[PDB]
Amino acid sequence: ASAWPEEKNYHQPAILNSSALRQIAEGTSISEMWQNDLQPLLIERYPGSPGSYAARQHIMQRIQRLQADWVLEIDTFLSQTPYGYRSFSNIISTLNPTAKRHLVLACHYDSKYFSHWNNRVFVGATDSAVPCAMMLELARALDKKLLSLKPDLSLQLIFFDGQEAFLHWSPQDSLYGSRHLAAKMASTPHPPGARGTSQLHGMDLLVLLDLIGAPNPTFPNFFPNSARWFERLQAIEHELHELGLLKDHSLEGRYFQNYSYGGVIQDDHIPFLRRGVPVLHLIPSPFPEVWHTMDDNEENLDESTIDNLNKILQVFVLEYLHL
Ligand SMILES: [Zn+2]
Repeated sequence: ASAWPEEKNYHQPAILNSSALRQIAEGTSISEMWQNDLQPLLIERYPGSPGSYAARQHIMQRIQRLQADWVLEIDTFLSQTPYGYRSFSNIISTLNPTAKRHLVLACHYDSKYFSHWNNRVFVGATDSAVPCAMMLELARALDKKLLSLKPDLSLQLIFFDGQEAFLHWSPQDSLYGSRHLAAKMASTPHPPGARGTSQLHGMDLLVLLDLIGAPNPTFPNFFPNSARWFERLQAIEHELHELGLLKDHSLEGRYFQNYSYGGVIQDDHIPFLRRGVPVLHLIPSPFPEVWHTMDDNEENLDESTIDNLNKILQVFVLEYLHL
């Protein structure tokens, strides 16, 4: 009876030195991400809409052009909603599908439904078009390094459909894609042929990005079982800052502060957290002032803050994977 599902408890990062940190800082391009990964997602894309289809095609195409050996799966399912039965499609992109362990980055790609109001359309720029584009830019920026994985540990990206309530949040109207995928992963043996371990036991850590892109985000350390990984984010931010590798950034206004949040925030990590998966929840508190308004748009995004977080996240992922 293997103790492999316990490895995540002892897993340590392989920390990058200054030279490698400068390399990662220089290897990501906020302007390329903006043009190639972000702008095509700044469209209406509530579940089942033509925009959902276009967003999903864009996400798959951007991953498909990369050199690393990504395996794309579309997880399509039905769920009851306030509007009756509807179809939803999660996007899962995985390196080394049979690898026992994966570090998982995720966000939601649907946008909240709103009827057009005075000709304005809701595009959820921070919620969560930016997180989607950050995951795509990370895949692009680290592509040569990720190609090398082609420690039975690899990387997986999940873009959830249906995170948003069709009305106002309720237990039955929200988290459609995550409630479904968590249940499916919980009931899927992993690695293939296993007798008693599931894909959820294989999830070393779920790093869920949400509501990113506004100025001065502050991310609290929500959970004690991922606190040491939150501390690594703080360390990475501090070192990139001291190396002069962040833009318009100060330690007094740092993003990862020493501070917990005891309350519960409803998001896509919930169905995973309640099945025992460790979560690093990269959602700011308080939420962007533009949250769920037509002003959550491109104009209100803070370019250098997103650039800075791309660097921190990319360093975190390489250190976790020992790349
Ligand atoms: Zn939202």
